[PDB]
Amino acid sequence: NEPQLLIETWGQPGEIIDGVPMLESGLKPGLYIEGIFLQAEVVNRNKRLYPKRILEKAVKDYINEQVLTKQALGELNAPPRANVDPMQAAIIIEDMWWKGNDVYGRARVIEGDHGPGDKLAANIRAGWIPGVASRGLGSLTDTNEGYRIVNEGFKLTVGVDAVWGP
Amino acid sequence: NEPQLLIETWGQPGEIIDGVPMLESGLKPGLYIEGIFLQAEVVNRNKRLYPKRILEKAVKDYINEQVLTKQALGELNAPPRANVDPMQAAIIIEDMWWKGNDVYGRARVIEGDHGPGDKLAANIRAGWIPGVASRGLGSLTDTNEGYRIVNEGFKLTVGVDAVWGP
Amino acid sequence: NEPQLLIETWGQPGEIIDGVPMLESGLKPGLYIEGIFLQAEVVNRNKRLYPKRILEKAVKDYINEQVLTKQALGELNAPPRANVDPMQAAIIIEDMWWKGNDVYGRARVIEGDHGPGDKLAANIRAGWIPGVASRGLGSLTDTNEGYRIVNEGFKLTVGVDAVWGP
Amino acid sequence: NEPQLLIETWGQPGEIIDGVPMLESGLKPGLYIEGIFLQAEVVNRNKRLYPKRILEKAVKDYINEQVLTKQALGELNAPPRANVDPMQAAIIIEDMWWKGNDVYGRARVIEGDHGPGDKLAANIRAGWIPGVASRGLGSLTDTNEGYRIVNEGFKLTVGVDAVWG
Amino acid sequence: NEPQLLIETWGQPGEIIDGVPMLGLKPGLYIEGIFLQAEVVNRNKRLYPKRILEKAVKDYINEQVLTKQALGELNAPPRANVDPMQAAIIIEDMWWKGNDVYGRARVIEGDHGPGDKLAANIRAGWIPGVASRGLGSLTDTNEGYRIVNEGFKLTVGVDAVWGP
Repeated sequence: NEPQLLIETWGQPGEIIDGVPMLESGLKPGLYIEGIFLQAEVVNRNKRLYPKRILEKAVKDYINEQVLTKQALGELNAPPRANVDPMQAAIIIEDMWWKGNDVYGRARVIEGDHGPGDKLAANIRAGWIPGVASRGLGSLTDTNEGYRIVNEGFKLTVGVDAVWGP
Repeated sequence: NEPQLLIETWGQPGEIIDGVPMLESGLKPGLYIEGIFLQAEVVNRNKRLYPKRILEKAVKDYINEQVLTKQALGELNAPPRANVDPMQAAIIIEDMWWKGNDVYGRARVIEGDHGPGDKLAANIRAGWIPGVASRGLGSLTDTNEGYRIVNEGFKLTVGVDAVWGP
Repeated sequence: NEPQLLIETWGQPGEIIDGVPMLESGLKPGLYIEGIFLQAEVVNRNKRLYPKRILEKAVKDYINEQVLTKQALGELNAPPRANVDPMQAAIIIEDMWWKGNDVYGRARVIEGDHGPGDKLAANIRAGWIPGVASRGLGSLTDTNEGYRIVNEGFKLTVGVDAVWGP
Repeated sequence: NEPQLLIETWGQPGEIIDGVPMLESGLKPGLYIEGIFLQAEVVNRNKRLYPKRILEKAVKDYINEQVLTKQALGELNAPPRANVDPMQAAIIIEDMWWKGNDVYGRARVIEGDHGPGDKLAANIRAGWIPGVASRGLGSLTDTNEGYRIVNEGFKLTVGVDAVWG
Repeated sequence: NEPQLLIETWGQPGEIIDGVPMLGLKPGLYIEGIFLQAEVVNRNKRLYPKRILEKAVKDYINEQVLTKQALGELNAPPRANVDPMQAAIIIEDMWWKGNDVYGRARVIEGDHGPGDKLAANIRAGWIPGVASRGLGSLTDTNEGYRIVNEGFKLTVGVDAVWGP
């Protein structure tokens, strides 16, 4: 079929790290979410499978276009749009890497904004463990086996939104 | 009948505890609401009765799926939705337990969010005693005795929202 | 006629008291609005008169049902709704008493909420003297003398909203 | 015509005064906007003229009804309504006076509200010089000279909203 | 065409400067770099001729920058003028370097609003893009881009935007 917005939930990343004083070459503490942000070659909660070669290409382009350019914002709740709204940004992805079929990453929670970043930080400090969701643009092929395969050309547009796990 | 959103009010929990420094392994104080969050085997304010077997099963699943996974958020006002919106979260349930036919629990008010958590905390520190409401999915059978009984399969989706009692 | 929402404006209470350290059973300061909150036996700005016996019963019920139970919240602006929305609460009434044909009261401004309470407090500390409005449910009888009389059964649902005085 | 909402823009007041510790009758600092709030007998940006007698009456009634009673709030942006919404208040007028054909005033910026007052104060401290607008109720007469004259009975309902000029 | 709203994105300005105490002393968070470009086909497939942009920038400096009115927002809205309740930056200066218009914008802090949102995003590491708003018309060239016609008016020099 034709290209559509593809929103996926990927579970709760296994590490939340608060208050580590990081060097800014001058120390800045931060609240970080770190762990699995996306997964290849598995049927996910939306009954979709991302082939490894396709997600490798999408992640590489997203790293080059957004992460390394310091634009890889994400929101609290995954809205039905492909772009992040910086007024609604709650996190920024600092790094992503592969470990087998899993995409790991590290995201910093935006604090001091009197908005979604502070809301996310306060939820986390009250004990919330967030889920993460990704947003992208692509198309699906049905398999007649109860799931869909993402077609070549998938584009990752937001690596992580923080979401309440279903 | 068919499955519907079931929102119930359960009154005002009997304890509000502010500022006790709790062990975080450091110390973090917190504002807590503790008391009756749900009741079985009584006709409630909505003329509904929750059989004990059905609510035991729903509470057990909610503890495993949301409380123990650190996902059991609640809001300020009970909205006509089955899901909690984390941008609107005001509390998180830390524990639930049975005492006879009553479900007790302990909920932490989310502070520092410049949102519903801080609104709830400020209302409470001004003297407000909140009521609590639960949200779930189920169906009802009529009894011809002025109340309805919740059918088997009831699912608890939000244990506590803070609400203004009528 | 049939029961309707009745909103009345009652003018500006004569006392604003900031920062008195009150005993807690240490000390908590507060910002208070104190003075006339309702009036019986006068044609008010809406050309309505509240008979003393009807307002006496409505005030007694409101004190027992809302003030003493710590539920007597009010908002900033009087909305076209019978009950207070706790997300929009700006004050809580701590006490009400009679003086002649006037209902006096003391209301605490909710502070620390980053919401309507802080907004009200900041307006006041910049010099605003708020007006107050009440909300209730009742019906009216016309008199052919240019005003209407509140009928038996009037129910007071919100004793005070802070409002901009006309 | 018939009575309508009249919103006017009057430019940028010439003085912004930050932090002067005033005797609270303790000390309270404040952020103030001071200068021309309305003008009589000039064709303004809306091609309207306010006669001096009509504006004198409206200003006196507004001083007596709102300023002296501590109700003379204004907002950030001028909304299409006659009355101020106190949830959206950004300033309060403390004093108004005449100087020739100009109405001067002093307005305090509301601070600590986590709302439009703090927004206005933050804009001002970043360097913004606000414009001001007035709101009132009245009617207009056409003159066939390219402007309209405000008719007798004009009522001033909001002395100052802070606006982008 | 007839006069329409023209919104352009111009990329990420190259310098973000936090905390320099400027003359009492007030620190500030500043965005500095390229705010507009002449004589290039931009991301919207539009080219601004230099003389037309020179006239628009001069008028904007005289009408808004020097009068302390040159506010901008976070996100570029479909409106010609800035809403001060949504202001996130103020332009303090603009200057030319070749075909590029440079500027200095101060981030509005303490507002518990878009200004604090922008500053907090930046302190978390965001490098914003910038967009300009103005009023003008376009001529098609049949070569895959449009040229801005004479009379273009610059109404908002900089909004902070998420770069595509």
